[PDB]
Amino acid sequence: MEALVLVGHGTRLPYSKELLVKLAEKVKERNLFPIVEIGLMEFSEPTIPQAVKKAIEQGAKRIIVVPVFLAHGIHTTRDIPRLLGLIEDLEIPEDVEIIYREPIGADDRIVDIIIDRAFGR
Amino acid sequence: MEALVLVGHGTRLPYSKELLVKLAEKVKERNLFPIVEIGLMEFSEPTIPQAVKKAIEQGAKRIIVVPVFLAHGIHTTRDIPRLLGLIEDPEDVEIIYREPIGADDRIVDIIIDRAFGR
Ligand code: NI
Ligand code: NI
Repeated sequence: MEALVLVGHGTRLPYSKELLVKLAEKVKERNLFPIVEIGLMEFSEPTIPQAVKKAIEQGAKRIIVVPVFLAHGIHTTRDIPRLLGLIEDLEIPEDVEIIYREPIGADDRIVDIIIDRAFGR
Repeated sequence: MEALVLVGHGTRLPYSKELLVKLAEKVKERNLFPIVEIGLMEFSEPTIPQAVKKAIEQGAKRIIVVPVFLAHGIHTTRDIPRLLGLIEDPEDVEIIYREPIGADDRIVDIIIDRAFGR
């Protein structure tokens, strides 16, 4: 009844999509949501509309959209909210609700990661 | 003698630089490096060359550059390595260019928090 949709920037190089695919695989391993999907804003498929439509098709009535972005920017304030129909400019049903979440940000766990990377781990 | 340089994409909006500033401040609180600096690839100052120069001027001989990017892309494979002189097109100082964030189990943890509004 609820879906997690991870959305990323998307690049000409495949690394951005590969990242979202691995993250989605890890989320699915946690057994938290019946439905998990990825969408890329640009350059790659699935697109964000395709991901949300796929979640709706599988029976989700609550669509939790998480922007896999480090910081806010024009894509998280404008482009993605527009694709989701949350701001003026994908048909979302009446009984479906989009829950648009916050990006990663300066999380203490990002600091942990950065220190590992700094030491080659 | 060693510096941590965090580099980010940089945006017209201030949020990208503000992120890097907050991360560097948190790193400095860990008391791991003598010298900590940020640089933005585009749109903002400090630029990446400016960040590395400040680290060198403060006495660093080992400059660890960490790309605060989620995934590899043209900026981490070409643009930033070029700005760092690691590819075609510094002193007895050594640049150590590290890997981006990637699909870390801790990113999964963060994402789950964000999914639930935490
Ligand atoms: Ni962009
Ligand atoms: Ni770019």
